[PDB]
This record gives sequence, C-alpha cells and structure tokens, in this order.
Amino acid sequence: SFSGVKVSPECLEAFQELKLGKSLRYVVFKMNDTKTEIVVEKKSTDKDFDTFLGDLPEKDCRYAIYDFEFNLGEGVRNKIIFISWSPDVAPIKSKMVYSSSKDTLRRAFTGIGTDIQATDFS
Ligand SMILES: CCCCCCCCCCCC[N+](C)(C)[O-]
Repeated sequence: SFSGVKVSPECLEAFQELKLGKSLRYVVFKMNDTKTEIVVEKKSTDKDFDTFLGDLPEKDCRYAIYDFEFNLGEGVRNKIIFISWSPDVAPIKSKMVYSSSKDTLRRAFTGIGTDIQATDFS
C-alpha cells in the first residue's frame, strides 16, 4: 500500500479475540519505532471504563478498540468502537503519522460498530 504500514499479526489476533471470543474488553495500538508497523501496546479484560482511560497516553497518539456495552431498552447490546486518540498536545509529527496510518488499521478490522476521533485538551 501507499502508507507501507503493516498491521502486526498480534493486532489482528487481539481484535478477533475481542470480537469472536469476547475475552477482551479493549486493545490499545501504537506505531512501532520505525513507523512501519502498528502493534499492540496493551490489551485488557477490565470492564471499568476509567481503567481504559488510564491506559491512553497524555502526550502521544494511539488507536484503540473498545467493546462497548449499553442499554437502550430492547436488550443489553454492544458495539465495537474504533478510536483514534490524538491529544491536542501531542507533537504535530505524531498526529500526522497516526492520521496517515489510520486507514491501514481501520480497513483491517471488520465489524466496527462506531468510529470515534477524540481530541483531548490539557
Ligand atoms: C462520552 C465519552 C467521552 C470520553 C472522553 C474521555 C475524556 C477523559 C479524557 C481523560 C484522558 C485520560 N488521560 C489523562 C490519562 O490521558
């Protein structure tokens, strides 16, 4: 592809496990040092949203998938959320690299229920 970015096998496996095995609540992904591959930084079974927030970087970008459960009234449901985490304070170079590499990861995952772009401020 143009980006030349590869999605590590672990990324696919973690996503599949979360979707098919329901044995993971969330996964946080990051670019490797050479910016040639997206890898897994963290995976968790913790259902507490605050714990998830605690695993997101304050000064760097990341991507994440979260198995979101909610109740609208017709039966507890869930949606796999694809998240682009790009803090306002993160270096412009990083925001650019992650923005340019996002589609590579996104197109590798099927079954995404909601796409979220989050820009947190200090
Ligand atoms: C409607 C849900 C929106 C959730 C957005 C999350 C807001 C909390 C941002 C705190 C970021 C956590 N931190 C400092 C450790 O990086």
